[PDB]
Amino acid sequence: MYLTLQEWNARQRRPRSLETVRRWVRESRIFPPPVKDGREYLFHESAVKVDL
DNA sequence: TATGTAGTCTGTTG
DNA sequence: CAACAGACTACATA
Repeated sequence: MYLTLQEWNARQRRPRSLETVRRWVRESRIFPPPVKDGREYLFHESAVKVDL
């Protein structure tokens, strides 16, 4: 089941700015990596920020 | 090194 | 065709 970037961020233990999260997606710090569906990313429920 | 704001620009949507 | 989500930025200050 998938979430928008904003909804995903809101449910994280430590929500950040939307810009920050978009940077994490571009740098591939999110596992599993989000799907870009048209103009928006779709995050799996379970996705997490990971260390590089 | 990491993040946040606030600006312009691009591709997708309805 | 206007509004939205994002790609990017300089700059500010953690």
